[PDB]
Amino acid sequence: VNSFSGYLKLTDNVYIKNADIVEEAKKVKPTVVVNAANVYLKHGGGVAGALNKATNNAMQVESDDYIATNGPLKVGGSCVLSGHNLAKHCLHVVGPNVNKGEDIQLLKSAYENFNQHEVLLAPLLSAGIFGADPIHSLRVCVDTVRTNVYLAVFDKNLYDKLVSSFL
Ligand SMILES: NC(=O)Nc1ccc(C(=O)N[C@@H]2c3cccc(O)c3C[C@@H]2C(=O)O)cc1
Repeated sequence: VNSFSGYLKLTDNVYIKNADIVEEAKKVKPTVVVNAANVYLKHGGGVAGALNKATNNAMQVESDDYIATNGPLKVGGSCVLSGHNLAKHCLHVVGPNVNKGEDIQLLKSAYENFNQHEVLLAPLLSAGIFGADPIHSLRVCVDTVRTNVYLAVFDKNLYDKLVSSFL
């Protein structure tokens, strides 16, 4: 039994809710919140900008030190950093950005990172300003992630489209 409330169950392990992932992180304080990161961990906009702003820029400060030590992530890769005031940990996951021409097949590799964590609060990878089709992202998520994932979809209209079109 966990504390996520008001989710619709899609499969054995994937749940979805029309919610602001920032507000959901602040209320649940999950072990893991997933960030929709880029390889430089520059949290300027979209989910990443919203999460970083909610940490008063502490996420960005920590991220800049991480990059200075380790260099950029790979598209499809991830790193675990602090969750600050939002979660125990933040899993920064880099989905391909279609608006940069990155290979959409890397989306499955990106979701595989979720399997290293028993339970996660997460957005749909490569959705929003990353330019992929959220319905495709949801399909890859369900077909790749085996651990328990609570997806927060900010847009109500998209949310109902995702629910109404789900197989
Ligand atoms: N307090 C805050 O600013 N919160 C906050 C700000 C921005 C985002 C975001 O960019 N969402 C994205 C989006 C939008 C419209 C269609 C989408 O397919 C997506 C994917 C993303 C998602 O819904 O996961 C999420 C939360």
